[PDB]
Formats: sequence, C-alpha cells, structure tokens
Amino acid sequence: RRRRIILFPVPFQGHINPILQLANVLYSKGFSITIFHTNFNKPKTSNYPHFTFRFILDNDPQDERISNLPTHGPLAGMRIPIINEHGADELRRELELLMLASEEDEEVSCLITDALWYFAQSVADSLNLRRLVLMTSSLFNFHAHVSLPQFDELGYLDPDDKTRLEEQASGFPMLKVKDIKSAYSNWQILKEILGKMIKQTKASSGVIWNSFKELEESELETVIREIPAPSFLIPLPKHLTASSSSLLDHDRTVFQWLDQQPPSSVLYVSFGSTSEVDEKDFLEIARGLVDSKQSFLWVVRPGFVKGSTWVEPLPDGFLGERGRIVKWVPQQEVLAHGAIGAFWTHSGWNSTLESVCEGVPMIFSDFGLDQPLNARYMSDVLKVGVYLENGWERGEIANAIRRVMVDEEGEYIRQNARVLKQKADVSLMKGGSSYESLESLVSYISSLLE
Ligand SMILES: C=C1C[C@@]23CC[C@H]4[C@@](C)(CCC[C@@]4(C)C(=O)O[C@@H]4O[C@H](CO)[C@@H](O)[C@H](O)[C@H]4O)[C@@H]2CC[C@]1(O[C@@H]1O[C@H](CO)[C@@H](O)[C@H](O)[C@H]1O)C3
Ligand SMILES: O=c1ccn([C@@H]2O[C@H](COP(=O)(O)OP(=O)(O)O)[C@@H](O)[C@H]2O)c(=O)[nH]1
Repeated sequence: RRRRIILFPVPFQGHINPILQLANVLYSKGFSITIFHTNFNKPKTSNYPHFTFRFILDNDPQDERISNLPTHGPLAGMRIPIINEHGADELRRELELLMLASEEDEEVSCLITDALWYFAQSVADSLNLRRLVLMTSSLFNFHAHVSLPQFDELGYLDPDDKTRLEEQASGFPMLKVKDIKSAYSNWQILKEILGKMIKQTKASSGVIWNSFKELEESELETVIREIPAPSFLIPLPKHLTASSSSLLDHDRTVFQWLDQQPPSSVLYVSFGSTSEVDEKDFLEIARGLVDSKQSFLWVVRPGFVKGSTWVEPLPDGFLGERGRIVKWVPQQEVLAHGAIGAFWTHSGWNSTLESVCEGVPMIFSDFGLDQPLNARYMSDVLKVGVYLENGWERGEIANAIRRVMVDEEGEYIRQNARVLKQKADVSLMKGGSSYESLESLVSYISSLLE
C-alpha cells in the first residue's frame, strides 16, 4: 500500500469505537493503517490483524501524573488534559520514529486524531505532517461549544442562578437553559479544554464528523462558517459496527433470548461505558422497567451502581419473565435485531447514532456533557424519542417506555425513527451526502502530499 494513515484515539470506548470504524473505512479504500494508542483501555489488537498498533504515552516506567489515576469513573478522564499538557515530546518522537522506519515506496499521508487531542496539531505542524480531526460528538454540540462565550455573558454558566431553567436559551432556541447547565455546569476545566479543542480543530487540515447531513442539517452552516478546512460527514455505524473494538467481553447469549421475543417487543436499556448511578436511582429505574410491563434487556456495566460490584441491591427474581440483565453486549447488533422496539439510552453520541442508523426510537436520560444536547435535539428537533428530563420516577419511566413502544400516540416517533434510518441509508448511495463525503475525504487525503 502506497499511503499510510496514522490514527490516534482517546482511550475510552466512545472514542475508540469511531476511530477504529473510521480506520476500517479508510483501510477498505486502500490505505495502510497504524493506530497509536495508550496501554490504558487498549482494544484487542488480535481483532485487527490488518492494522499496526504502536503503544505510546504510558509505557513502563509510567509517568507519575498518569500512574495513580483510577481506571474508572469521573477521574479516569483526567488522562486527557494530562496527555494534552505533557505528551507532545513523546508523540513527536513516535511519529518521527515511524516516518524514519517507513519503506521507500510508502508515505504517511496524514495523522487523524480525536479532536480532544488538541496538543497533536503543533506536533504534526512541527513535522510538516497534516492533521485531520475526528469529531466523536455531534455538529449540534459543536455549535453549542462555539456559543459558550454568549452563554457565559448571558449568565447560563453560573450554577447558583436557578432561574429560567425551563426557558429557551436566548439566541439558541433549540435548547432550554437547564440543558446548558447540565452540559457545561460551572466546569472551568471543560471550558479550557473545549476552547483549545475548538482552536486546534479550526487549525487542522480537515474535520471528519461521525454524522450525516440529513441528521443535523440545521448545524451545517455553523461548521462551514467556523472551520476553514473541509468537513466530511460520514455516519460510521452505517459502514460497520464497533464490535471489534469492544473493551469488555460480549454476552452473546442475549441473541437466543431475543430470538424468543415477538417483533418490536423488547426495550433495550444501556447507559453506556462510563456512567454511574446511586443505589436509590438504580432501584427506581428497575421499578420503572417492571411497571412498564414491557420485555427488556438491560445492560448494567459492572460499576454502574455506586456501592456495588454489579447488581447486588436488586432482589433475586425482581425482573420476572420479561427482563434480563447482562454486563455487556454487541450493542449495534442488538439494536439491529427484530425484537428491539425501543432504546432507553443515556444519549451518548455513538449510542444515539447507532439507534438512528438501526431505526430504533429512543427514551433519553442523560449524565451531562454532550448527552442533554443530544437528547434535546433528538427528542425536539428530529422527534425520534422521548426525553426523561426531570430525573428518575417509576411512573414517568413507565409512561415513556409505553409511549414509545406501544401507545398509538407514539406511532409518529416510531415512524420518525424508521424514516431517519432510511435517510441514513439513502445518504450512502451514489450522490448521497455521506457517499460524497467519503469520496471527497479519500481524494483529499490522497492529495495532501502533492
Ligand atoms: C472537500 C469537500 C468535502 C465535501 C463533502 C460533502 C460535504 C461538503 C459539501 C460540506 C457540507 C456537507 C457535505 C456532506 C455536503 O453537503 O455534501 C453534498 O451533499 C449533497 C446531498 O445533500 C450531494 O448532492 C453533493 O454532491 C455533496 O457535495 C464538503 C465540502 C466541499 C467538498 O468538495 C469536494 O472536494 C473534493 C476534493 O476533496 C472533490 O473531489 C469534489 O468534487 C468536491 O465536491 C465536498
Ligand atoms: O453493552 C454495550 C454498551 C455500549 N456499547 C458501545 O459503547 C459505545 C458507547 O458510546 P457512547 O458515545 O454511546 O457513550 P459513552 O460510553 O462514551 O458515554 C457505543 O459504541 C456502544 O455501541 C457496547 O458495545 N455494548
């Protein structure tokens, strides 16, 4: 292969997944692939015999700054600003080492990083290496991020202010103030990071968005205005599932059980790869699921319940005939199964986009960051689900599950989800927005060294 691309993901499930999907898409277009990855949260490299992995940044002896960080929960993500602040030298060494060891007939076309590795732009510039960015969150979120200075001066980022929570955001009517407070809160660390992420995204040679035009058409002018480099909208879950990059073992016994269910009769429930709840809320969710009277498959990741290894507070047999709890599944493959009628999601972008691409309507909860914005956009703009925007109460949970899955009143939501899937499929056909994005990305990358 004449042209190599180096990809560098952020080492969490929701960032590794789209990077490795992208890597596969690019591999199928004729590029050779090297993945730079931390030892921390590494995927199974034996699932990717066609990729070269190079492990960087936390090899032994480990950096004192990284070493003692926990491997789960809130503070595991501190690896991100820490690597941004201290990783440049190593990244440069690793890139050079690879460029120096390459064959005569092989060139490195570009580096593709997660947008959150904003430090990588200066490193790539210092080597005369083009950097492209993969955004793993939505165009709508980007629009909100660039609007932060307006939100700041309007008073929305003061958490002591608890007025106007249910009002539309001034100059940004698609959101309510409470959505902005949940997304950004007071967090200075987030403000700093988003600021740098945005600045170095604008300075990059191109931006790949895990999305499609017909999903976020209202947000496209903002991106074209804010980012001078080309943007490419490719909905990665339509090209392939992220099964190979799973960091946990799959419970595939779920498929035998799904095969015993009537069509569209199962609620799939999963709150993603990093979320956690109090014991009280875990129990309220379980009761809502039971009260709904619908069959459900609930992925509860070990560590999801604060206080318990897995699901010890749950009484033995509490889920009845109708419910099953597992640790981890191949989520997109589950969402593609005929038994699934709805998806109760935490509104992480990969999960939301996967559900959209499989035509599965949603119930939304959120745990902050981009999640409330994704929930709001999907529930109010696209209208492909119901947003549980006021906590966990069994009655509310039960009503929402029933509305999406069974009520005649929710038929429009189910239909909206079916049609949105079809638009995703059409976008991949010749002349479609996604097809043209991918063709242009390949031509653009191939032109970078010329
Ligand atoms: C560099 C490129 C990336 C690029 C990717 C598609 C993308 C967009 C047009 C930006 C907006 C979103 C989106 C998704 C878009 O609306 O896509 C359009 O969606 C329509 C359906 O709604 C389709 O009918 C159109 O055909 C489609 O363009 C973007 C910028 C400029 C662009 O040019 C290309 O540069 C290439 C060289 O790298 C060159 O080979 C092509 O001739 C040239 O078109 C194209
Ligand atoms: O049982 C599960 C639960 C989640 N996922 C995958 O984990 C990723 C979660 O990413 P998301 O952006 O939805 O949320 P995060 O985990 O980053 O909060 C998605 O690709 C899911 O398909 C999975 O494979 N199996």
